Amino acid sequence: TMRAVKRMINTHLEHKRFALINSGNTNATAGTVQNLSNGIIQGDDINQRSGDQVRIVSHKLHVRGTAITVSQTFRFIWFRDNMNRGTTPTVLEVLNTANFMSQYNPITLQQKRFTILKDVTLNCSLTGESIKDRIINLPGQLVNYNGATAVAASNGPGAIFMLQIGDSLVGLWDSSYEAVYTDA
Amino acid sequence: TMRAVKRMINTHLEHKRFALINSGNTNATAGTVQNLSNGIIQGDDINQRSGDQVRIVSHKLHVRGTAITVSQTFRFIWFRDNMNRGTTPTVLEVLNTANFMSQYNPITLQQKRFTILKDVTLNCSLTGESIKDRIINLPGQLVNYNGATAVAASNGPGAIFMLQIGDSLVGLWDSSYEAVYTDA
Amino acid sequence: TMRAVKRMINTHLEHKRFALINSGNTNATAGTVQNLSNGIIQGDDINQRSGDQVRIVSHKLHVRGTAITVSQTFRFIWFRDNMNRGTTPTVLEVLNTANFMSQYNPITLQQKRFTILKDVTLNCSLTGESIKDRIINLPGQLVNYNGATAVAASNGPGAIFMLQIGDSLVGLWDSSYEAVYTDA
Amino acid sequence: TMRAVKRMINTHLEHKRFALINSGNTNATAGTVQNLSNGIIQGDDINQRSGDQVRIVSHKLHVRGTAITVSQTFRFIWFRDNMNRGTTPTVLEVLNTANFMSQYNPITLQQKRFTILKDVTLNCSLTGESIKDRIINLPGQLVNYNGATAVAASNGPGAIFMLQIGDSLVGLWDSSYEAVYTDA
Amino acid sequence: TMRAVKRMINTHLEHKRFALINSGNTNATAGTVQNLSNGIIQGDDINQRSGDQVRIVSHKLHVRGTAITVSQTFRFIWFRDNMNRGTTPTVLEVLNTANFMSQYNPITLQQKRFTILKDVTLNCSLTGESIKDRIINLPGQLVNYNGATAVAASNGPGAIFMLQIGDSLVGLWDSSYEAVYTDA
Amino acid sequence: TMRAVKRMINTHLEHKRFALINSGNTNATAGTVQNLSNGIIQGDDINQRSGDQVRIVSHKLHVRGTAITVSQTFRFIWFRDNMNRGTTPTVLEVLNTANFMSQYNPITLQQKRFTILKDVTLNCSLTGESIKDRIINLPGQLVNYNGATAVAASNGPGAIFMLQIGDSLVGLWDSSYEAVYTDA
Amino acid sequence: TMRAVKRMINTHLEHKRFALINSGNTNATAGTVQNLSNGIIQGDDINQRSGDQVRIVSHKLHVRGTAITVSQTFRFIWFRDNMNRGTTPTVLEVLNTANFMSQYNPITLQQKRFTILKDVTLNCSLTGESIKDRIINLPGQLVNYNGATAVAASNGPGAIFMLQIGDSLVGLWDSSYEAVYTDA
Amino acid sequence: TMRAVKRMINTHLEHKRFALINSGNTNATAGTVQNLSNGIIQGDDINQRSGDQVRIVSHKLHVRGTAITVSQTFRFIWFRDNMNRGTTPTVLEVLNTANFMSQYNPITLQQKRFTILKDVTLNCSLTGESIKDRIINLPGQLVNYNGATAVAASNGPGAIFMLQIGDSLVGLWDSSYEAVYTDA
Amino acid sequence: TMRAVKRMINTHLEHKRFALINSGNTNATAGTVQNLSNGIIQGDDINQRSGDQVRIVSHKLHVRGTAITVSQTFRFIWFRDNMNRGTTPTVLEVLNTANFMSQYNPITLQQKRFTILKDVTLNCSLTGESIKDRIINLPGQLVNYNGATAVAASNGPGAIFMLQIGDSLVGLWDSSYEAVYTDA
Amino acid sequence: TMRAVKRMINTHLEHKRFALINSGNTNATAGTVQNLSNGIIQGDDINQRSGDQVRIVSHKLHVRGTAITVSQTFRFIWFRDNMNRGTTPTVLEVLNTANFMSQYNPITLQQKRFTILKDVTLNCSLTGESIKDRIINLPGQLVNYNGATAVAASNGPGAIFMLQIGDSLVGLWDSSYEAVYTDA
RNA sequence: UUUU
RNA sequence: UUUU
RNA sequence: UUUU
RNA sequence: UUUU
RNA sequence: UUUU
RNA sequence: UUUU
RNA sequence: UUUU
RNA sequence: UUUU
RNA sequence: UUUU
RNA sequence: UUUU
Repeated sequence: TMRAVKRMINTHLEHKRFALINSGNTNATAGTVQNLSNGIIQGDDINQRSGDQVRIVSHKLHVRGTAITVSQTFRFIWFRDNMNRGTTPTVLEVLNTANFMSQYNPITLQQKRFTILKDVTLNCSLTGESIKDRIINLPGQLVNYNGATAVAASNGPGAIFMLQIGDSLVGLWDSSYEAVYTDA
Repeated sequence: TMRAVKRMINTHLEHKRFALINSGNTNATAGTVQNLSNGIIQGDDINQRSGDQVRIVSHKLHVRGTAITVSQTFRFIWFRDNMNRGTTPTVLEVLNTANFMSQYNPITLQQKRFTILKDVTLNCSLTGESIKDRIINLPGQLVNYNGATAVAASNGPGAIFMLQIGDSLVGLWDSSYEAVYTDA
Repeated sequence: TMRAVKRMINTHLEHKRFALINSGNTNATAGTVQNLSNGIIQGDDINQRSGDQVRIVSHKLHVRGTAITVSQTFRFIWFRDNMNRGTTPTVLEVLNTANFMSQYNPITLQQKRFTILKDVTLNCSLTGESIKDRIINLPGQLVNYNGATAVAASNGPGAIFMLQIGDSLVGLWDSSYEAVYTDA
Repeated sequence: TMRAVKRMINTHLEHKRFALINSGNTNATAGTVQNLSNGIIQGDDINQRSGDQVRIVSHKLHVRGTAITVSQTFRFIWFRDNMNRGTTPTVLEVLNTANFMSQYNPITLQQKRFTILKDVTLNCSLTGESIKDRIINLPGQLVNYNGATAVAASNGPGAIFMLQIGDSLVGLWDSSYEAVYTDA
Repeated sequence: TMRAVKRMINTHLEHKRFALINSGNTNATAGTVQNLSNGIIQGDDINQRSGDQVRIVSHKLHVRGTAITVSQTFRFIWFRDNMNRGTTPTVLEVLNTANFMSQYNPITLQQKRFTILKDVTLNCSLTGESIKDRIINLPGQLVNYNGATAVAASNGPGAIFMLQIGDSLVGLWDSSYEAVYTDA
Repeated sequence: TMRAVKRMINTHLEHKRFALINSGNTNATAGTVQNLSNGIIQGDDINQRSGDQVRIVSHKLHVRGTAITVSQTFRFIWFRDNMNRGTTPTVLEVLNTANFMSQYNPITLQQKRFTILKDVTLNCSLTGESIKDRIINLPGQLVNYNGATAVAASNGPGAIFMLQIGDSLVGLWDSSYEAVYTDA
Repeated sequence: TMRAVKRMINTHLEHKRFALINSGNTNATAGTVQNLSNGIIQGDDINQRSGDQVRIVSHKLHVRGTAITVSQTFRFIWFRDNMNRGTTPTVLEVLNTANFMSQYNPITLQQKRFTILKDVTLNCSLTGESIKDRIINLPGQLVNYNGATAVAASNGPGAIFMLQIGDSLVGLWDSSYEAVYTDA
Repeated sequence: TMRAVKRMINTHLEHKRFALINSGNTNATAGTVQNLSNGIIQGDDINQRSGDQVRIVSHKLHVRGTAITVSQTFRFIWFRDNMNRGTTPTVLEVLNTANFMSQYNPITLQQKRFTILKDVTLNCSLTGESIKDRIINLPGQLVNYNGATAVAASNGPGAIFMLQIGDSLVGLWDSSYEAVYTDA
Repeated sequence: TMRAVKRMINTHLEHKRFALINSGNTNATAGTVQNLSNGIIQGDDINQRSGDQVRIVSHKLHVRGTAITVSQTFRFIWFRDNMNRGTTPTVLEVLNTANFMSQYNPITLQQKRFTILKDVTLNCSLTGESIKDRIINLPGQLVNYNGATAVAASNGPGAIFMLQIGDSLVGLWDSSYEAVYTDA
Repeated sequence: TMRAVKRMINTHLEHKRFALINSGNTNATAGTVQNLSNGIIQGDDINQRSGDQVRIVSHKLHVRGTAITVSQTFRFIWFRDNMNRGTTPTVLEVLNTANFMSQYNPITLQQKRFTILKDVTLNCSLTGESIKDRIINLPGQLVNYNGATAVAASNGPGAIFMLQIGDSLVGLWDSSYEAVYTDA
């Protein structure tokens, strides 16, 4: 009667929820890495956690880019850091070179330091569609923490991040994120 | 091997417990609505909760009425507000009219805004049995909250209440309540 | 051929018996805890014991309340102290608050320090039935002792008690108890 | 499909962990009792707890003795107090007499007030092996608490302790303990 | 074809009948024991017997209490004396102490000297129900006699009695009894 | 696997033993009744008892008669008093008339007040065999007591006795008795 | 359903317990014999007995030796005297010669007068491990007594003893013993 | 025909081998972490590797401690860093506190940052065995690297290390290590 | 029904027993051979024999060594001489060379002149454990004799011996032996 | 009927035997390699061989170390040279470096030039056990020779050796060896 | 078959 | 069924 | 099914 | 039967 | 089939 | 087999 | 299989 | 059939 | 049936 | 199939 137990088990666990929004950021040619799961801190509220582990049932990422001054490209890489030891990964840890066209870092991907959840490229044209967006929903996994508060040192194995990189410094991008998780 | 899993699952979950007492209240001809599950606030103690959900395994209500000056009637309606959005329901939401003999509000019951758990009427006579009481134990259900503290705004879908209404303002009634719940 | 062995085994064991009576006690608003199984002391008579263990086959409690001066309530809680280390439990160990309407202590009940055998409330009215009584018979369990004589220090795991609490200090209550036990 | 459910259930529960160390204590001829599980207090961190119950999946005790001045014996008794009501057990509750060679208290063991997890005796010789140690790992059980903080009054049914007793007051002993537990 | 024979056998045996009434007796604090089956004496009439044995097919007891001067309690214990040697049992043979709240005599009940058929307690209140009654019908058993006439010396193994005891000497009680028996 | 359990149960129960001797008694024409099981009193020794019940596994009676002055007859009736209420039965309770040739009392035997274990008559001749004896061994049954010491009032249901009666007052008889019993 | 009955039978029997300690004894070249089960005397306490038989469920012996002045050997022979008639066995009854290296007495072992439970030899060196100890736990058997008190004359078939013998008179040895037994 | 393929596959792969020795190190009270697999660098020799991955078939660790000046303890923890990002782990990452008696770091073990292969404690006594050693052989797993040379930055997921910590700074310890691995 | 006959046969045969002790012997660098079974001579006692054959059911050897002046080694070789013709074997018959480190004589072992039962080496250190011992129990075989008395000429096929050899002449060794045999 | 043939075949082949002893050698920090099977030369005696092949059925090695001046370590590596071409292997052929803590030579072990039979390390302490020994017995294999006499040039594929290496030059070690072989 |  |  |  |  |  |  |  |  |  |  397997799989039916999975259903019953989850009906006894509270599905806590955490929402985040990050608007009006500039496109970055050298790229940046944004925290997504870090915001769930130790506490008793619906968007907090008990202990240093949570299990994401599902999470959703919404990304948006707006071209300014020149038509440009925005790339967003949603990823899981399977081996985080209390840091916010650098762009070069994920990409071979710090360029929006770069392929993944051969070494970190070989050893599975990261798992790419979604890699999205939005081309925003000032002579066409200057505003573009994408929403992605995916089932989640375990998230471990190394601390209680919303600081880099608290990120742990399973931490969720988003790398943004593009070919201009003038355009603006927005993002929002939601995680539904159990905390038993 | 179903139903056996239900047993095992619960053996791994702490059955927290919350107790409440509300003594020496006056009988109300227009009625009043008392909070029962609201008292379980966010915290780490045995009678508190993590997050905004708990699952009542069982709960018990004890009601008592004492006639004073004149023989009178005390009515106690134990109910669940399946759709609470952060309030303490009014008497008229539950009863068609604000009278101890009234039937339920046709509209709120049709839409199942409330689920009546037990409706008890105690007739206390100053020429007979002037003191009467009733204890009721029932299995519970999920309780959702809209906030962390013991205020009306924190009541949510599944909140438990008790409406008291009678035909005099002089008699005194007492009540106590216990909820055994899991908080995983 | 199980269950048939249970029958045969008991036919070879003497079913000793102990009787107790406790009349004319005042109702207590703060409550009191009375000893029931403590009276079976080490000795060779029919109502005594060899060693520090006996197995209650069945026991019976008779409680009675009589209103005096004012109509009042008498509550009697028959219980087993599963973890007694040589004491007579306090009222607050059993009840959340020292009030006749109180629910059980959340902590001691969660950990199963006590097992409630029967909780009886008698409302005695001087304008109605001023005298009320209740007799309850139940199968018993193992009783461990921590000493040889009838003192608090001899109570042990499985000791049987009765808590009495009410809303007046003037009424009078009576009780009697019988335990049928094996002592092999 | 039993036993497989046990596996799945635990994969959804955070296995919190608590570590403790107690170094440089003097050997005691009258003995002492040390707290082991008491240190897990109410809170939101990885080594804390929600409510008054936790379930130890596994725990480990490390004991060490060093002879000083004279060759001597160190005894360590790892035990569970199945009936703790908010205390640190005394040596005489566990041992018949307060001597390192004593057998267990007949009464408390008969009634199963305690469950002995491991009884270790280390003989440290100043003409041989003056330093000895032992590490023991065992599966755990439920632990109930009677309070929120790290004080004796918070110990409850299932509390874990270690009794140390020897034949000298001069030697030094060290100990450390780890508990892996679920807190759902 | 068993059980069918039981039916046929009884159709060939006369079911004799004996009726008795005992009205206007005072409540007794020290108690009294009344004869019920003793009245069936040797003779040829419908309510008499041949020899020293009869077999009660069924018998019925009706008890009634009326409070006088003060609200009071009436207790009636219907019992069979399995070992009567020509006497009317004393109150202390049946009850541990001569008090209406007393439990049964441990020794006589252990050895099964008596079999309790019904134990009834009626609380009569001068501020409520001052008159109460109870009728009980039960299948009977063999009754042996030690003599021919209606005197104590004629009671024998199986004799039926009723013990009455209360908390006042002023109230009045009434009783009546009927026995349907075969006399083959 | 029945009957095998009977064997195992008894291997766990101590088979206590009691021995008695009664020598040099005169033959009695009116008869006398001697106590046999009464001598087992409350205590902790091998020939004593805990409580008011024992179960005789087996018992043995040895009787002897010696004619003196004239050839004469000695009768010994070994019996169980199934309904003893604290007495030593009289000769007339057992025998129709107080004569060594008498048949049993019709009334007491009809109601099974007594169970005859063995009825022995020894004719001792001064011109032949002047000395005669008989030893009888039989399985036993439950023995109930009404007190702790070796007095008549302690005899209870199941008590064992021996009636002696003859046709002369001059001859001498001796007897001895042994009871093997469990006392669980 | 055998073996299951053994389990059930024992659940109805009190497992009494007796503890003993014997510290600071000198090593003996001619040997000595110590009593272990003799200390359980007739009485009503948890470490006493009813009658002259008990059944040891399990027993444990703890022996310890400490070299003094010279490195030396301590031998401890735990044994059961299957035929004790009220004595403390002599060393020569157990050993062929009174020497710590001796083999068992050929005659007493051939006839099974004794059953060796454990034979332990501890070599304590003043240039190495000067302190050594051994704890042994074993299931027990029936123990018969010849008297009520703790004197040699009370030892009987099944009595438990410990013989100590070594190669010096200066070293010191300690021992402790526990017996868990039924006494039905 | 599974498992047989595993055999055949390995017969086609060269089992390269790497040996290391680290002698004459001082005991460390704050502890140190030594590299074991780091020494396998990129190259074409038998003890080198192609690429950034190797699969250890088996590896062996030999540890040794020698007491100097004072009797002391040496602890060696052989472990795998499952998430290494180019570092030599610190003592505090593995142990809760920097003490030889400390339990593991609760956080890093919860998230499985490390896998303990073997935890060995050697007590070296200057009055007994001053020199002690232990050799351990275990099957291995995948080893990922982050660089080509023997520097900390080259350690990667699966890197093998050994933590040494003790209670003195004077004693000396030695170690050696061998890894047999495939490099296909 | 084989093997069951072996059991029955032996129950009809007396298991005679012989004990021996040999204390305070000096360690021998050239070695010595001691007689073990030779001591069983023709006679009628429990430790003697009828005829020239006995069958050892079981035998036990206890050896002990004590270092004196210098730390040294004691070797004890328990063996059976399968072909003895009336002698005490020489050391060179058993060992290739007369040295405590020597392997067995190639020729005598090839032809199975001897069967080695146990070869024990005890290293006794004056800076550690200066006293060591070993007890060995083994099933036996047939023993043939060539004479009636305890002299070398009486040893025959199957004779049991013990060779002792060491690296010093100063240490002292002790031994004892027991043989349980049938003599039908 | 396989495996049974192996038994029969060997019963027709002489099991020749060779014994060797090598006493009083100094511990070597650079190590040495000793010959074990080389001593079996061409000839007709029981410890010699016909031709250049023998098959070792079983062989045994006995090693011993004695600390002198300083506590020290002795390592003994019993091995088979599967590819010997007429030499006594060097220490560096077997060990990576000439140190007693060294792991095996990666190259020679990879190619299976040697097969390690047993690797033993003995730590001899002048403050504890200064003398230690180990005896190892193992089944053997084919042994090929390259010559007729006991010189290095005669060693061939399968030759047996023992490498000794330690951390001092002062201690003394002894060894002995036996080989049982067929020579058909 | 089960039950005080 | 097997075992001292 | 068996076990303290 | 399976699924959020 | 069972039951007063 | 099912149940707090 | 049954029995003190 | 399984295993370094 | 298997084993030195 | 079972297991941390």
